[PDB]
Amino acid sequence: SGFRKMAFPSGKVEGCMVQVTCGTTTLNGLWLDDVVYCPRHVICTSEDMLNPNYEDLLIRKSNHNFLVQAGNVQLRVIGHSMQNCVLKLKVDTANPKTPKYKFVRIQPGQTFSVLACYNGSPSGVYQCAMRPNFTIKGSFLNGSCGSVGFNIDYDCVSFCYMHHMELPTGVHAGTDLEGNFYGPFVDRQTAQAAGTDTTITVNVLAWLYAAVINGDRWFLNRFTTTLNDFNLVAMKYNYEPLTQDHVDILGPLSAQTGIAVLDMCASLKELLQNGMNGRTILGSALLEDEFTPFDVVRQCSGVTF
Amino acid sequence: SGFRKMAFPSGKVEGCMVQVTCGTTTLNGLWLDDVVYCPRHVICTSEDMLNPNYEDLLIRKSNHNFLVQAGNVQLRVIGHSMQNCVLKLKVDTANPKTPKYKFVRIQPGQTFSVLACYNGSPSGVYQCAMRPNFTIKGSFLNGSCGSVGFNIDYDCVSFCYMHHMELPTGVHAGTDLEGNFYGPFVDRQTAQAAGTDTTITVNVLAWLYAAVINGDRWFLNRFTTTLNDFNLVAMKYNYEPLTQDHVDILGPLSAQTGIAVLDMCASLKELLQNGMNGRTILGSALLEDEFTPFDVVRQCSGVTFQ
Ligand SMILES: NC(=O)N1CC[C@@H](C(=O)Nc2cncc3ccccc23)c2cc(Cl)ccc21
Ligand SMILES: NC(=O)N1CC[C@@H](C(=O)Nc2cncc3ccccc23)c2cc(Cl)ccc21
Repeated sequence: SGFRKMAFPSGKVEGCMVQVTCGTTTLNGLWLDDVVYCPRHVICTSEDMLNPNYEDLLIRKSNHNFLVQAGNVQLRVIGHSMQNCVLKLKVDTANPKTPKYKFVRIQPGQTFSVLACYNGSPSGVYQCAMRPNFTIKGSFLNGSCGSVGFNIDYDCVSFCYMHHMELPTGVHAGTDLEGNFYGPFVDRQTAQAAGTDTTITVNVLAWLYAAVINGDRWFLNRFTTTLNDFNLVAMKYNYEPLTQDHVDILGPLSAQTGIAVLDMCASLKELLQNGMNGRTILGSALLEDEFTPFDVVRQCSGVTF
Repeated sequence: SGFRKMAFPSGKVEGCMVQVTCGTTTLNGLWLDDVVYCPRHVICTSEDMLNPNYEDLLIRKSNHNFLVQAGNVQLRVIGHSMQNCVLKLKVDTANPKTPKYKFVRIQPGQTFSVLACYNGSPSGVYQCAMRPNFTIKGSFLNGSCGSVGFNIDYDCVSFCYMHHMELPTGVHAGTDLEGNFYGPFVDRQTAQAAGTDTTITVNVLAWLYAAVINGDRWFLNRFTTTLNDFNLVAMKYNYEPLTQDHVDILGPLSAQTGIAVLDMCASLKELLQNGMNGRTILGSALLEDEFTPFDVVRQCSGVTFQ
């Protein structure tokens, strides 16, 4: 019993975190094999950030301008190249702690663990979701750039996020490990804002199933709904549209609890229209949307890594 | 910016998790140096659990009755002893991944990270608090026994909890790494129940200071309170009494925000009376009590968003 916002064990990623320094700027890097990946903005001064020409800033740098520190050991940079918004520093030593890994680009609504780092040293791990507006509500301070997001599938770490910046509302923006931003953001100090966010409907439904599995059923009702009538309600409450794919993905949870997906949608419709009436679900007075259907199945079955 | 329920990076603890098997029972063990620590109930059957005589069950065991598996490697047990509710299995190999560590017994209100494990394999990491009723609201399934709680301040792992059992309300009970249970619990299947739980007042105050540091002040008011009047109101909402130690502990956060501890207490009193009126504090519609003053200072900026 119990249901917690659970992150993947971070050990496989901790063994990849390094400190990258270029001039006065210090941030985090991910050392996999003989390459250190980090935000390309490590080569910018505060003035350069206003309007950077990264290829031009980079051409003025040599390998020795990049100081890479792995624990108390200095790695020597033997090459450098840029791929989108990530700088790839070729080093002379392959990381002996390199896990089995892949670079994957995730979709909004998908969750991942973040290993927050400062000066190449891991400070904490937390779970978050890629919001529909492509931001993450992370917890990051100055120096956290280069911290990464990941999932683990069996023994393979799938790196999906690298931290680049904080937006004016305190939410965060970053890229996949190929340097492509999630969202309409750029790595420059200019007017940028998170668009209006929405609630990840399939995740709220998954968490309602988790609540039922954990013995919380007060919100269940005798009613069902059509997918179109539910979607009319979702649009009204700034909830993401629910698709037939979402319904299919919730099939296993629907079988385990005996509550049809559209039957759980009728419960959600009622919660949106009336509130919780002083009650809580899994210790929360808000409808939680940062657990996917897979996260719920994994936590309610004890999958190991 | 942002405020998350943040766990310590679990790598240092992952390298210590092993699987311990005694007969038909399999659970997790913590391998530090040449010793594997695990719940003594690994030597019990379901039948034994009503009134087990651990000394009598243990005397019937030899070293080779304990199967310890570290990854795909079997460790050889060369000794065993019981210390309170923990079994200590001496093995022939010192764990090469043993971090710098200490065993610390925590007080209610303290937080820690839990690395939930099954069959000696880590499954997930989450942040927990020792409830005032000495239980933890964990996420644990059968096979999770032996999973540990810890803090990692200054590269040293302070192990503070080892999971032993789930109570009828779905909450969890365990011991420190010396095998002393937290709370009035025993490693017996008996009519045991968590006492009435309360809210960790000093932690709610800490999290209100975190909200002020991060830029939110909507809940502040022009009032103050005496410590005694605060406790008289707070106890009516099942909040733990706030002591002078808690007021002293909140000193640094009070200095950083410029809000006196008793002025933050007045805000808390008003929040208990009014609720949030559709508003949230750090993304929550409930008053959060699983962040200590130390956790807030660790996570939050040293510069308040004025
Ligand atoms: N506005 C500006 O010039 N900057 C700031 C530095 C960095 C930036 O957002 N880092 C930060 C990341 N996460 C948390 C922080 C919490 C406080 C401060 C910075 C934080 C950044 C990066 C890019 Cl790609 C663009 C702009 C900027
Ligand atoms: N009542 C009883 O016979 N048992 C059950 C087994 C074990 C026990 O609590 N394990 C479990 C631990 N954590 C989560 C679980 C979630 C579902 C099931 C078990 C779980 C246990 C241990 C002690 Cl010290 C005393 C009694 C018992």
